[PDB]
Amino acid sequence: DPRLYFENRSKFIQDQKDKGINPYPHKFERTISIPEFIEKYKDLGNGEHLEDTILNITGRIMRVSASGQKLRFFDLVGDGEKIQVLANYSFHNHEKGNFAECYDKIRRGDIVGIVGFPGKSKKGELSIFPKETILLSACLHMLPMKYGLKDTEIRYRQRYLDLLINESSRHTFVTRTKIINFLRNFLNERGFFEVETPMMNLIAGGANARPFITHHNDLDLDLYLRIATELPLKMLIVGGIDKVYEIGKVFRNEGIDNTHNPEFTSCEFYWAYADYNDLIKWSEDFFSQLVYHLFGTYKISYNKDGPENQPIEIDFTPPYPKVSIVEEIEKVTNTILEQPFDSNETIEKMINIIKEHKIELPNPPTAAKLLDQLASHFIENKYNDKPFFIVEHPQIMSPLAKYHRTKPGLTERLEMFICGKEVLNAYTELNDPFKQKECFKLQQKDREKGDTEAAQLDSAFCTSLEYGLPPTGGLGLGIDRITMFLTNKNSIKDVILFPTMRP
Amino acid sequence: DPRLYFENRSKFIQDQKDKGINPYPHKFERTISIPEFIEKYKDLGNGEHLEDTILNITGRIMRVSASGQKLRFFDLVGDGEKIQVLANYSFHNHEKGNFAECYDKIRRGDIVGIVGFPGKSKKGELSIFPKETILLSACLHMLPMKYGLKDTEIRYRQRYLDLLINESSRHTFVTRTKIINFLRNFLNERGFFEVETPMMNLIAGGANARPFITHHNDLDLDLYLRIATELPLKMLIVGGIDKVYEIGKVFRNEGIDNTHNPEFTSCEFYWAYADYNDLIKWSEDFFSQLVYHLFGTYKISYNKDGPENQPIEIDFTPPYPKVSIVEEIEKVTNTILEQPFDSNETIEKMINIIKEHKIELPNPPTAAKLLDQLASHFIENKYNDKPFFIVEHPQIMSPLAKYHRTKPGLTERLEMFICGKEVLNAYTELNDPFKQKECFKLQQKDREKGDTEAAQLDSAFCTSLEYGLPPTGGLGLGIDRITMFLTNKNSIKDVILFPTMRPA
Ligand SMILES: C[C@H]1CCC[C@H](C[C@H]2Cc3cc(O)cc(O)c3C(=O)N2)C1
Ligand SMILES: C[C@H]1CCC[C@H](C[C@H]2Cc3cc(O)cc(O)c3C(=O)N2)C1
Ligand SMILES: N[C@@H](CCCC[NH3+])C(=O)O
Ligand SMILES: N[C@@H](CCCC[NH3+])C(=O)O
Repeated sequence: DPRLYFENRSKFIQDQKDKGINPYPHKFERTISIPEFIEKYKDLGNGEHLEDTILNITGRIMRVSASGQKLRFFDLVGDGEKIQVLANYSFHNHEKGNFAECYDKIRRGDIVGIVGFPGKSKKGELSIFPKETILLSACLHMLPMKYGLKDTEIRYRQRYLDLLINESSRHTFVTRTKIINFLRNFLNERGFFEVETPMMNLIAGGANARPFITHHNDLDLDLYLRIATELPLKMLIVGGIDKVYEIGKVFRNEGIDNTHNPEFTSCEFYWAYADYNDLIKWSEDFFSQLVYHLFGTYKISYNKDGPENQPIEIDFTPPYPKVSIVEEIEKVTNTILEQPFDSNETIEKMINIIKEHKIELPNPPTAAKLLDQLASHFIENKYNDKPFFIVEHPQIMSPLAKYHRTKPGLTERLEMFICGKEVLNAYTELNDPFKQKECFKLQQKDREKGDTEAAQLDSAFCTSLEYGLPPTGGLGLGIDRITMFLTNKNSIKDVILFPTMRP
Repeated sequence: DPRLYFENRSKFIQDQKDKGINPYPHKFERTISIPEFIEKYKDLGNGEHLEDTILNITGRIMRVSASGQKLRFFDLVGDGEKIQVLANYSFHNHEKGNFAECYDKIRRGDIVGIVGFPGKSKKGELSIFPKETILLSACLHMLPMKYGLKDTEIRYRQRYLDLLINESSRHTFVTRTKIINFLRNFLNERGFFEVETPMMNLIAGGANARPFITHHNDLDLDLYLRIATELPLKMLIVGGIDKVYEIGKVFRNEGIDNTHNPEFTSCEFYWAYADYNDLIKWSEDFFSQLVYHLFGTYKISYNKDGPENQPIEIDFTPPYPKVSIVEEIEKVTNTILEQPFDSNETIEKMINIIKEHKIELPNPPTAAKLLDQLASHFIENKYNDKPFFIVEHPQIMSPLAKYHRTKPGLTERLEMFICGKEVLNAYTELNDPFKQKECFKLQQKDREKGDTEAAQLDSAFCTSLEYGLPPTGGLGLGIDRITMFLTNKNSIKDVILFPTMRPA
């Protein structure tokens, strides 16, 4: 039946091309948008017409009805708002064609342009009253009904239908753009300078992830898509751009789930002469101010367990708690971790902690992977009422963070979590090139046991460190996850217009 | 020689560490920046000292001098600006360390923190007068001097050295960011909605270009890096986002030269219910307003032939000329190119023009590539002292542009050129799904002849069109080339922080 609908509508298009018409007119010159029309004529009175004011209006037909052969009613939508179309034979311009013939061909989904006047129906419904209605672009398929899209992957593979049908989706993506705008303005007002660094590099560094690989033909050179922006931005700090940032895509070649899309939008900034404490305060200020900006309050509700389940309240009122990674793992496990974290005493203790709690064993069982799994199991859901920081990660987990000024073995690192999900990662930057090559060599040793996601050594980066990187504080944001929490979405797929799908 | 210097300075660091001193302190709390200092104390009287005003300041030493063991002079730079440092034994805090011991070890390039007071030399030079100076981060290599970067690829391979040494580089990249901010605001003020579409797609469409390809391991799926943002943005128009745009990188897998970098920054916008004419007016409004915003005038100077030759003036006063591509090619070659343009007779005629003029023959010699080569050799430099549009391209060159409402075989398309280089490409959008499929079919015939840049059919896109794409006008800008002209650069490498280079 939809197949036959499509065939009949395609036949209509070809028949028009025969009869003479161009069924897709080039240009219709609109005088007012639908939101503007609503704003302007909202206050008309019941049944009042302004028959002398002729307006040119466009939009998409989303409902079709009739009352006899001389009254046609439509819903017309544009820019997320809707007016009524009231087509009365009494106002029809018969010089442009037979009334019935004009309106009988209009179908739900059709894009039209209307020459008419504003008014209210006898029931007070604000309407455009056409004197002529022109098909501008036909909808050749039947659109799904308001609720006939609910569980479908169609929302993600045919996002335009979702945007037409599900009123909330447009609101979600508006909020996403507002969040990004707020962030860009927040940084620009603080003296920060926005740049673009390469998406493709000889080495994909600045995080611990498996990269995408591609090939430039003319240079005959394999290139890696970036997993982070950290290394070139620090190079720009050496260059004297003392407050610098970048908002754009990065790429990680791993699994897809509700909180992972293979390309995702990050913001990283580098702030010369800042440190860990400045970054804690920046995070608290930014998040409290963003939430207040959007919602006029610091507390929001979030359906963590889905729309059909009870929601929780997340309080963004600062300050947020800070939990030190090592000693919280020590309390939770009831164990005490070792002096050198790589010690086979420590490694065995961590493996046996994972086994004593039936936690999945990482492979290879590197000290860093073990600490990470322990953290995700014993800490990352310590709070759901409030965001919170996991801090003071060991140097073993943090090859680019500066060593802690008073806690040997640890670094001045912070990660903010919302509802168990990481949205922020930041630290006092490691800037002694002699310790940095050290960390890179330890990472190469980890790669010598099967650690694929361990970052490769970047020689250009190390040379730049040798020219003097001032003490600096750097921070990264996960934009998509932030948007998920601020739009009440459970899946990253609901905040990305075209998420990566199984084909 | 540079190896010996780096050797000695690495040893200096190690020795500092042995002796307990940490040469990379964790945190120095600064009171004021160098530009803020310069603004704040600019009206200080010559010779005046504010000993009552202790400030913490940071920067990079860029010049070392002395008058001997009791006066040390330095240049200190930050955020592209510079002050003098006048370290006087008389003002040294001796309880924190020995004066000569502290200042003897400072080297050009070192990042320092200074506790001291502001003042002016008797000759009027704004200076910080240290009571204490702390090394924060040493420079272990000799920095090149003021004119040391002239013609090397050091500027492109170590951009940070370029940004430190050549003041003009920072100006260029500041202007780049200003141009993009201006564009974003220009569009947002007009109701436009910024979005992000995927960098990786099952089919790379939206332009005629060779793509990069990569693989997603977990899904075991080959993907193409996007060559344009056009197709998903039009899908968003179908979805009802009637003014939509994207600024970001796209990727093309072809040769590198002065106007081609394998990744470059484009802006594409889609404007429901607009057409070719609105897009011409938009282009004239945007370029004239951008230039006036940056320069306070509509006329700029551009060294088309490099710094050693006279520049030309480019006048961005609108309106700009419009040159119909087929008509201009016919006038220049004194030919008639009868339709259909991809007929065997017209292809042979075009090939014969190309051979008669010793122009290089496109491979394969499709009708569209022959048209493009004729235009490249014959008409794209018709104007140099002003931008201009080449308009009304044939359908066979323009598979996504709407058939021209009064000139059969052509489309409602415009490209803007500056000094022979394309910076803008726009048209009334093709919104008939049946015609769209026909166009993809033709492009595929060319693909089968060997055109690795012809567009491949995207059925998902054609399906979106079957739900009704309103009449729409779309436009793309090449941000990097625009920035080249507005910063007086001859190479795209001068407006990209880290341009793609052949490995060393
Ligand atoms: C810049 C950085 C700072 C805060 C933590 C984020 C992790 C990042 C991890 C990740 C992996 C992946 O394969 C796909 C994804 O979408 C994400 C994601 O959203 N966040 C981002
Ligand atoms: C969006 C579009 C609109 C106007 C024409 C520009 C062409 C585009 C062509 C190109 C190819 C390449 O492989 C490397 C490059 O840098 C460029 C470039 O800079 N501009 C961009
Ligand atoms: N590169 C980090 C974000 C910034 C960390 C601080 N320099 C990440 O991918 O998690
Ligand atoms: N996608 C085009 C720019 C937009 C043309 C108008 N839809 C290009 O890459 O040149």
